[PDB]
Amino acid sequence: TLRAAVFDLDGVLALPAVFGVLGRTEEALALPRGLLNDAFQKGGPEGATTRLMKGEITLSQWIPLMEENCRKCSCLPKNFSIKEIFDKAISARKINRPMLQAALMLRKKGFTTAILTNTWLDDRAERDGLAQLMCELKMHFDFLIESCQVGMVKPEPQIYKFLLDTLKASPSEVVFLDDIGANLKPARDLGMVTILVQDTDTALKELEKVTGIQLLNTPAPLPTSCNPSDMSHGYVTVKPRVRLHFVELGSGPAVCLCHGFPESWYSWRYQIPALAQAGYRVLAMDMKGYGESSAPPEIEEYCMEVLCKEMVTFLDKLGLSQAVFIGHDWGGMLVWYMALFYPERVRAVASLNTPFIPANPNMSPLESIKANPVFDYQLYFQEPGVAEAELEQNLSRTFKSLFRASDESVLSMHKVCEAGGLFVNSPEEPSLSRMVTEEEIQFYVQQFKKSGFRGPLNWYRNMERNWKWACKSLGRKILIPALMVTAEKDFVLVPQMSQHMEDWIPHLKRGHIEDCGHWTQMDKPTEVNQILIKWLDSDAR
Amino acid sequence: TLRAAVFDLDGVLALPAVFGVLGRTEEALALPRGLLNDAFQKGGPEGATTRLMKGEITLSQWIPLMEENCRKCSCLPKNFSIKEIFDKAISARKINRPMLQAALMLRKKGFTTAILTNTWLDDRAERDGLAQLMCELKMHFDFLIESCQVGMVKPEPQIYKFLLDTLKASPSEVVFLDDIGANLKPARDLGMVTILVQDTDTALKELEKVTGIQLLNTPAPLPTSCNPSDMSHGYVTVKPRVRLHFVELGSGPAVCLCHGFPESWYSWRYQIPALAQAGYRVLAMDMKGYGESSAPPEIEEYCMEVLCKEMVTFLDKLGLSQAVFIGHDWGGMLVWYMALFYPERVRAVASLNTPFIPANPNMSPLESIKANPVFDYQLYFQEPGVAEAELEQNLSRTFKSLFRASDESVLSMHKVCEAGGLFVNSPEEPSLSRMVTEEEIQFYVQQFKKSGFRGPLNWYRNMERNWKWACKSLGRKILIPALMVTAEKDFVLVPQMSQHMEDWIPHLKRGHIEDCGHWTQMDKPTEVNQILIKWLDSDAR
Ligand SMILES: OCCSc1ccc(Cl)cn1
Ligand SMILES: OCCSc1ccc(Cl)cn1
Ligand SMILES: OCCSc1ccc(Cl)cn1
Ligand SMILES: OCCSc1ccc(Cl)cn1
Ligand SMILES: OCCSc1ccc(Cl)cn1
Ligand SMILES: OCCSc1ccc(Cl)cn1
Repeated sequence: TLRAAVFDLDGVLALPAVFGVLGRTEEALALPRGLLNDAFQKGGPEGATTRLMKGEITLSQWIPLMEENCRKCSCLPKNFSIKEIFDKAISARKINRPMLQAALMLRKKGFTTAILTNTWLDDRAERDGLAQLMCELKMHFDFLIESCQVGMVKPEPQIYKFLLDTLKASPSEVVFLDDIGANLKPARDLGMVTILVQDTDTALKELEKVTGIQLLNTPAPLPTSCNPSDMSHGYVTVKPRVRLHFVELGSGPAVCLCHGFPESWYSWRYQIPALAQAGYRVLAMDMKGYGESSAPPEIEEYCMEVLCKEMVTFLDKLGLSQAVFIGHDWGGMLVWYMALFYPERVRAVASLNTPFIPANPNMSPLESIKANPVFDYQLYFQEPGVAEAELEQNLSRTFKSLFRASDESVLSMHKVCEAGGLFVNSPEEPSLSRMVTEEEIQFYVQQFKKSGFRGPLNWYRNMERNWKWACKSLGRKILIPALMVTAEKDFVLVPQMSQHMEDWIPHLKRGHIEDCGHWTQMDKPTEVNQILIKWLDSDAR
Repeated sequence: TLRAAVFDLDGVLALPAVFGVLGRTEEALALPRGLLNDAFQKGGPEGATTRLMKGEITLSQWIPLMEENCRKCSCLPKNFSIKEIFDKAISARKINRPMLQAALMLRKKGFTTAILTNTWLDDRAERDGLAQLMCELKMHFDFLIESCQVGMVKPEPQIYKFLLDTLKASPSEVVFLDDIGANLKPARDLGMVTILVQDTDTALKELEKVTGIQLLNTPAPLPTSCNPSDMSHGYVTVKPRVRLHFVELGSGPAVCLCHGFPESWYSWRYQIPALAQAGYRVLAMDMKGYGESSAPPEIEEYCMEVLCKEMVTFLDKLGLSQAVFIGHDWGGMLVWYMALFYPERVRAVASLNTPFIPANPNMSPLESIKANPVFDYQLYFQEPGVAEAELEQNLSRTFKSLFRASDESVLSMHKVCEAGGLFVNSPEEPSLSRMVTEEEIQFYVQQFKKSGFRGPLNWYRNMERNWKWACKSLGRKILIPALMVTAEKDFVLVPQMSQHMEDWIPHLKRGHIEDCGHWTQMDKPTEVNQILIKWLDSDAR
């Protein structure tokens, strides 16, 4: 009975195979068949290629030794370059997405997975491309065994015994996939299940049959998520009693993610790997009042003016002249204010669900809140302690009742005051939404054990303060790159609420997500990622 | 008696003044004198410019209103643009370095300092330039008061009363520097000491005379340092029992700083702001065994193979495909191994003092260590507990005896074993080196209270392990961008030790620091910064 799957890189996890190029070069250049491919394998275990594959020499040291082997094998053309051929071939090689999906599905079903590859130590000026591919691929597997690192090579039988030792599994427990029959033989000869990879589909039909797990024609997979303990955790003191926590991933332009109420940096779990993979440095915050960020008790510590001033200090301390700001719910409001009050520090601005609405100088904000029935819950949140007591009574119940898709809801946010609470017509043991696992609920539960709901609720307790500050920006317009993302089924932050935004943001770009509730990021992660990456690459460098 | 200094931005902290451009434009374009300058001030307190300066409207909203004012003031040329004129003017304006040096000196001598400026809300597509200038300038001052943020403007007398309130000082305690006589008058009229700024030198002679502090012809100042509590602190779990801590500042290509023994991320205090200012994202590590990074007790947890594997995981977890690695002492060795074993993850490599020396396969590493008298202290470090006991006995004594310039030393590193210890011929109360303050010593003391010297010393306790691993790279060459920085007076890591490096690193670049001891970074910070920034901008994007 199988419990581990082993994949080759070239021709299996990455396509087109680099061997396929040696052949294509001969054909395009009308060279004798296998002239280049025979030069590549000259001397066998004694040859330059084995030394390269074992890690004895680097790729740049091997280039002129291959140039010698192709000369002795052959006449060759005028400006023929081994460097150019390999550079083009490596650069053209991309991840074989359906093969990676199968490895992800097998790992999700309890398998130990590994990449076993004959590769080199790459010191070419263009080595980053490959470095990137390996970095992306490797994080999806339990083990990455590289010939040049272990000083062993396929087909030598010691690399297989090394493989079985790292896996801590007997050969009959292991499936091995390879495009080279010769490299497949010692695994077969040892009793491992083997699959010769030509076309991916046939290879996956063989893999499905042999494991008893559906891998082909599977429903669309969710984006890569975050394991909290595997992240880089960052901490910046913005003032004597205030430290802000953030999770950090990737390189490139800085992207600041700002969650809403009652959330976490973890609400961006499906966006963080996606955006880092797209070429951005992601800073997913724990907003003030939340998780590992400080939570002072004073109401005024949570007015937009101070929240924004602290986010500017956060940048100053990290040495960032700008960041793109992306917010959701209360974070979406903060992000529109960063754009209005600190445009020099905001590269671009994006909001999920939260529209930009100018302050009404002729109306009290609590009159304005009363005018919209769905904003009743915000009046229930005013009285210090009332909502803290209900929300803190049973954390698991709080998150399970809140975090539900549009077709699952147990909460109506109108007539909350009259009803006497948010969960008064809600079950004691709500069912688990399709959006979350029990473990994901338990992470929010553990986060909220530290400070609870006082700091988070205080964000709502500065209506008049925020309104007076906001009135200072009434003559301004938002003229920096801006994205507004609406969610069809957000029954509080309705798409219609964003209808007059181009009056204050004339060059505004838009995104819209159908059949999406309030919890945009975990409801429709795939689409959020597509809309954000697309707008980032076009409007935010 | 004075205790606070207030500086204007335009014409004082930043030059050339933007007003100087309105005049230069009229002259270059043969327009009537003051045509543009009068359009800029049309309507006075009622006009477009006051509304801009008060924050009522943004810079992009004001552009067409200024275009209207210049039309009514005047004929104008074919392709005349207010946007182009202001874009060029803002971009040409740079920090007035000697004025900033004077403000830094006054703050160092106990003054409260502040920037008081009539500025706008900048939403131009090119607003980052200005955002950057303000970000750099503001961090050197106690307060930054901007007209557009406070809704007040110079010369209105309320902005001065606002200024005195923020400062919590009576007017006679305040010096105010401004290039505009009209904006200077209300401060004078209130009893504040005032200086009319034309040329900087005269203004600084007036400032010196009035404060009694030397500001002109002062010796060269040290680079900007780091206050630990003002930084962004990052934490990444690289394995179940191992978390690595780092300090993070700036945006741009990632630069990983790796300290030596017995140090801290804080050993890079003079490099961190400098490199961030130069356009880099700095990650200053607490190396394994140090500060807030984990310190497991096992010797083998500190061999180069594991240290390097953990630094690759550090990148994987932060989502960085590459980083430039810069190391000093033991960090310099790690950085050469990152380059040899993981060239795809290293954008470029630089070492301070530590040369790259290939493993000798025909000689035991402890035979090799015995062959060099100055490496005696490394044999003293072998026996578990011996050096921990001496180094942990008095922390303040440990750091004060170690951290000394070449012309101050109390330690000879030969005959340490024979002598029975590192500090046996050293005073109980060493004097404080010119390189460090008492407070800087006390930071290292507090850091080492957590784990002590066991993890740090374990870096030396893997000679044979590191030698066997290193022998795997004997056929390789370092062919990625590489910098070797030698220190004239490092009496252990002598410049001569680097003499054969181009045999293994043919395209190696070099730096050399005269009259520099072992503690390169704090000994010669200005030169380290110059050599690193220069090599980074040329060789590491
Ligand atoms: O539950 C919070 C919805 S987002 C939001 C944003 C702004 C204001 Cl004033 C109120 N609510
Ligand atoms: O599950 C969706 C209803 S819960 C909810 C909470 C807050 C806002 Cl703004 C909207 N909906
Ligand atoms: O007083 C200015 C805040 S107005 C506002 C803006 C956004 C939302 Cl969701 C609710 N209210
Ligand atoms: O004090 C440490 C000097 S740096 C160093 C680097 C490598 C080796 Cl094997 C020994 N010392
Ligand atoms: O103060 C300078 C002598 S202390 C010292 C410590 C380590 C090394 Cl590698 C060199 N010098
Ligand atoms: O065994 C390989 C390490 S050789 C070496 C390299 C650098 C320094 Cl400072 C001392 N020894």
